[PDB]
Amino acid sequence: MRGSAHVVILGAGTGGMPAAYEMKEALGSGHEVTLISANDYFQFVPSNPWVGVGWKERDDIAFPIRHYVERKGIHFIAQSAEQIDAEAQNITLADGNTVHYDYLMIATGPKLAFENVPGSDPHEGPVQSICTVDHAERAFAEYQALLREPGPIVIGAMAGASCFGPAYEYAMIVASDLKKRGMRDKIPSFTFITSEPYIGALGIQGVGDSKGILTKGLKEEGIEAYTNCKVTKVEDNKMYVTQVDEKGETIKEMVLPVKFGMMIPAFKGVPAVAGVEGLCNPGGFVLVDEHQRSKKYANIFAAGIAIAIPPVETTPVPTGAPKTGYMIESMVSAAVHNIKADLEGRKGEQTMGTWNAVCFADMGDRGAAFIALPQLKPRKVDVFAYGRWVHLAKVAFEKYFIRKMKMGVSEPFYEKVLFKM
Amino acid sequence: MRGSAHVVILGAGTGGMPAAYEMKEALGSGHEVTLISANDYFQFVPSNPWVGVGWKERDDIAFPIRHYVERKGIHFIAQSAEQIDAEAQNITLADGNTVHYDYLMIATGPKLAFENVPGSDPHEGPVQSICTVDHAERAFAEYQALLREPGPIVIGAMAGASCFGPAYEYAMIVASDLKKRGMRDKIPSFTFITSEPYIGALGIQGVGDSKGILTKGLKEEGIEAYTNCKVTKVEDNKMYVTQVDEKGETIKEMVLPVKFGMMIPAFKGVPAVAGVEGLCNPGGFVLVDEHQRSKKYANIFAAGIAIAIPPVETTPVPTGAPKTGYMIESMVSAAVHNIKADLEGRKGEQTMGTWNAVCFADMGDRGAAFIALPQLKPRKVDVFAYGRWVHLAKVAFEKYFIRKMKMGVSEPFYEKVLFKM
Ligand SMILES: Cc1cc2nc3c(=O)[nH]c(=O)nc-3n(C[C@H](O)[C@H](O)[C@H](O)COP(=O)(O)OP(=O)(O)OC[C@H]3O[C@@H](n4cnc5c(N)ncnc54)[C@H](O)[C@@H]3O)c2cc1C
Ligand SMILES: Cc1cc2nc3c(=O)[nH]c(=O)nc-3n(C[C@H](O)[C@H](O)[C@H](O)COP(=O)(O)OP(=O)(O)OC[C@H]3O[C@@H](n4cnc5c(N)ncnc54)[C@H](O)[C@@H]3O)c2cc1C
Ligand SMILES: CCCCCCCCCCCCO[C@@H]1O[C@H](CO)[C@@H](O[C@H]2O[C@H](CO)[C@@H](O)[C@H](O)[C@H]2O)[C@H](O)[C@H]1O
Ligand SMILES: CCCCCCCCCCCCO[C@@H]1O[C@H](CO)[C@@H](O[C@H]2O[C@H](CO)[C@@H](O)[C@H](O)[C@H]2O)[C@H](O)[C@H]1O
Ligand SMILES: CCCCCCCCCCC1=C(C)C(=O)C(OC)=C(OC)C1=O
Ligand SMILES: CCCCCCCCCCC1=C(C)C(=O)C(OC)=C(OC)C1=O
Ligand SMILES: [S]
Ligand SMILES: [S]
Ligand SMILES: [S]
Ligand SMILES: [S]
Ligand SMILES: [S]
Ligand SMILES: [S]
Repeated sequence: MRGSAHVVILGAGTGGMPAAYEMKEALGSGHEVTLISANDYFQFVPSNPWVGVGWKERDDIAFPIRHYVERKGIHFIAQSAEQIDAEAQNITLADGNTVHYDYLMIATGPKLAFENVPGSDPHEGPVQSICTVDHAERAFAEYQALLREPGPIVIGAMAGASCFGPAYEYAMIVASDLKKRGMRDKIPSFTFITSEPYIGALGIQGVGDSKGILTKGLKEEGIEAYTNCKVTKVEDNKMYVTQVDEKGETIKEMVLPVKFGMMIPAFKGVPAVAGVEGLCNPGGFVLVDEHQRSKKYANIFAAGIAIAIPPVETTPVPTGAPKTGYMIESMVSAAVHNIKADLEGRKGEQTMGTWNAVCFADMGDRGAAFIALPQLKPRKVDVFAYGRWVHLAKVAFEKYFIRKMKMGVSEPFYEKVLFKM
Repeated sequence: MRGSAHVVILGAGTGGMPAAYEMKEALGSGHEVTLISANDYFQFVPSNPWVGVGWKERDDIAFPIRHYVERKGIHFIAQSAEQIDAEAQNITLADGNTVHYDYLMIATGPKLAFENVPGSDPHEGPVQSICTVDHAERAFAEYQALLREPGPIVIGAMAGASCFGPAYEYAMIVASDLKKRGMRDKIPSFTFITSEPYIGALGIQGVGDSKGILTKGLKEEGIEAYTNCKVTKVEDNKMYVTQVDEKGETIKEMVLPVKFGMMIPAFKGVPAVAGVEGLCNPGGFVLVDEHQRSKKYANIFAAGIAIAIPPVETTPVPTGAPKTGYMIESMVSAAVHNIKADLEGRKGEQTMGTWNAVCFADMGDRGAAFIALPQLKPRKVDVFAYGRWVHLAKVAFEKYFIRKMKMGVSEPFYEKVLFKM
């Protein structure tokens, strides 16, 4: 309302949860902050692959949101938005109720575009997903069924995927778990299928020796790897794969039987957001400026996977660059800062800063991680790390982030670089 | 004088030059700041190996100090201190003149302890040094003499050395330059001799895959490598080497003819500092507390290679951990802050922060670099990088640091991490 702006955060994920806390902290008691999300629980998504192989469980990585945000004076509505009317500034929820906003911050993350590959939906066939805890649990269930009746395994990443690390991680921990159960020899074939132009390209033209290290990794586990692939369909428990060369010319088609599979899907924007006229690009990602403000609606901001970021390269099979946590948090920070500025008469000048990608993968005893920035080469930082210390770092960070999500954020969040001072 | 403390910085190196600027900035016009150093010029020491192979020249990496510090109101005396009387607080210069201080900040760096290995002094035989520009020029001169009359090459690091990166860098660029001149095949043998327990230990138990990468590097250049070595003497143009196993038992002695050689020497504290009663450990390194304050004299502080840092491991042949630039600068910052606090009645609480090592080596087209912290494993960061981007980074940093040394520092110096914002 006038004099007392009502700010709505859509989506309680890696960007949205911090956003709700940071917004309430920035605005204070004279403004209503409302968090709206499709689930009543937060989940730490980097841990989903471990759930998918049975090394973690839901209770380890997920917790109900309501109590934690509400003790901070944030209103919480555990309902999916089905429609957004940007003219009236009304959000229609799944139950038919509608919520008005003065400012809207979209943090709705990815729509998992299984429809791109007919039959690839986890409820449609043997190719599963570890992108969410619901899917990871379903993946583990199918993994156990594999254990009862061993057959070919196929793991990898679809055309248009942008999040490749988890495919490599999952393949490695599946290989590892299989050996631990004394079952690895019962698997007739173990194949890795990716849209990357080469192993370890990772949607970012590689980082450090990611190519050499990931290639060696898969070879060590006896995993046969194919790049420049797209899957045209999953059908009759078979994966239909088309492989091209650099020039896009088909060099072979394959038909792979799949007893147990997991392919990272391509991401699009969620339908309620994509469905806002003039808001998004054709992929359904919010078109924003450097201040995280929508190009069309001055009072709509966005952060996280939901925003559109232009590609800097094009690969034989379409792939995308990932949007990762440190950069997501810089977007959230900018958006919060600039909404507050707006509320006080100014155009906020804060930006996301420099593009970067950071990822951590834990194989059990040892981890792998990378930092790349900026997006185009030659970079200012381009580093790949491996070792026990990396595993310890992931474990520590998960523990930290989950606690922060329960306790609340102020907060120039990454003061977790104080490990220097 | 009372009410107007006189602060003296001893040594105009990587720590001392920033220190003089930062001290004057912190204290202002009501206090005299005096910089005293053995040379009238600053040199960028990471570039010395390139001077040693003729890829850089003195004028590229060195410049006269006087004009630059004096325009900042800093007094400059281009004279070695020969004696320090900590009771009277008088420094006796080489010319007999004496300078009084109220606070003294020691930044005198290393004494190159050639005397540990009889015959190893650069003016005594064929084993040269690239630790200073004077030595690097002399090394290049001897390199050209090698070119006229090819013979065995021996490069590496003495027992007690703590700065290993430059030995690897120098060996690599020497190998590289030799091929460029079409002369590499004229060299009968090319040997790398180190006190490290293994190749790429680097006085810090390795970092990232430093062992694998450096081993492969030397092998590619046809350089034969020997670890766990100490040199007992250089004589008759031969290097006498003793090699032990893990337990310190001699497994062989070698006698290597040397036409052209370069061995990183062990570091001690400079004689004027070591000679202060109760100031230093037996190595001649200043015993300081966490605030960079001398344990004995409340008004003596120290930073850089000059301070004593306890070892965390012991290797078959004694080696030390390096003291590198980012940590040196944190020491300088702490010392400046705490001297100012003292001047204003308080005990400053600022510390060096977390131990870390950072190094950059440039091989011409591509660089190598590492970050390790803290000192003991498992670390929080333990990363090794290689590539063209690393070469570009070194070139950029050298250019930046030299400019800053001419323009002056305020300054939370490493805001050069703003490449993020
Ligand atoms: C398996 C996997 C591993 C990853 N590992 C890393 C890593 O090691 N490091 C790193 O920095 N990044 C990692 N990421 C990438 C990234 O950081 C995450 O995907 C992160 O969760 C994205 O944050 P987000 O806020 O944009 O989207 P999300 O975290 O997916 O949150 C989006 C949210 O909004 C909701 N929502 C969607 N539609 C609606 C609607 N119509 N109405 C209401 N709510 C809605 C969701 O239910 C959800 O809570 C990983 C991603 C995956 C899939
Ligand atoms: C070949 C080489 C390569 C290196 N590369 C790197 C790198 O890539 N990254 C990194 O972080 N570090 C690097 N270092 C390590 C380190 O950072 C440097 O050695 C650095 O110069 C040390 O700073 P300092 O102020 O302690 O000593 P120095 O820079 O040696 O300065 C000491 C100074 O005080 C003086 N002095 C000595 N005695 C007296 C006296 N009695 N009276 C007056 N003045 C005196 C000197 O003449 C000199 O100016 C390298 C070192 C070497 C030798
Ligand atoms: C987070 C994003 C990244 C993608 C997800 C994960 C990818 C899968 C990881 C495969 C790694 C397997 O292969 C592993 O790699 C490294 C090579 O650097 C080797 O390790 C080597 O370098 C490391 C340091 O980095 C040293 O500590 C080690 O002593 C050395 O042998 C391991 O001996 C090998 O077992
Ligand atoms: C600064 C402190 C370090 C010590 C000083 C310098 C040590 C000497 C460097 C020797 C390196 C030589 O060997 C070189 O190493 C790397 C291995 O990671 C290889 O490079 C490999 O990883 C890099 C990324 O890190 C990739 O970009 C590259 O495509 C891949 O092949 C090079 O193909 C090889 O030529
Ligand atoms: C120098 C520029 C890069 C700074 C990044 C520092 C690394 C800190 C942890 C990285 C991380 C982030 C940010 C993160 O958001 C995240 O969750 C999605 C992780 O997974 C466990 C991470 O490992
Ligand atoms: C995360 C903790 C480590 C931070 C270090 C950031 C790297 C910036 C440059 C490093 C560097 C420093 C500090 C430095 O002082 C120095 O000169 C001795 C270099 O040689 C060229 C360097 O490459
Ligand atoms: S990734
Ligand atoms: S590439
Ligand atoms: S990631
Ligand atoms: S080093
Ligand atoms: S070690
Ligand atoms: S270094």
